[PDB]
Amino acid sequence: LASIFVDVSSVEPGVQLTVKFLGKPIFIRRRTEADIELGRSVQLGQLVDTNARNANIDAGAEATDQNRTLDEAGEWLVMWGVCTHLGCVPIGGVSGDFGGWFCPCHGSHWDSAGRIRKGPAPENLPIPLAKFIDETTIQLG
Ligand code: FES
Repeated sequence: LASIFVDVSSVEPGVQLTVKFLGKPIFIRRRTEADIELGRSVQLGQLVDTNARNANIDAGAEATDQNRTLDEAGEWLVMWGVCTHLGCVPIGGVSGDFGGWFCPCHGSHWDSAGRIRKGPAPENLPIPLAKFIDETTIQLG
C-alpha cells in the first residue's frame, strides 16, 4: 500500500522534517509557540484562501489554524511542500513576510499555518492524509 510511516520523535520545536512521498516533498513542521499564536491571531476575513485544503477533514472546512494542524495543541503542521502556483518548493524556517514560507519562483508567501497571504499562488498549501498512529509516528496516506 502507498502509506508511509514517519518517526517524528526527534523533531524539536522550530524544526521542519521534509520527507518525500508520491514523488514530492511533505513538510512536517513542529511549530514554535510563536508560530502557533500568530497562526491563531489571523481572522478568516484576512485570508486570501479561506478553505482548509485539508484531506483529513470536510472539504468545505474553514482555514482556521485549528483546521490546519493534526493536533489540537497546534504543534504539528503537515503539508505538501508544493507551491500552489506552479509547483516550486517553498522555502521555510520562518521565511517571507508572514512568518511561514516563501516561494522564490514568483514571490508567493504563506503564513505560519501555510495559508497563502501574498503573491500569485491561489491556495493554501494542501494538507495530505496524515495522522498520528502513536506518540512518535505520523502515517502519511
Ligand atoms: S511557483 Fe511558487 S510563486 Fe510561482
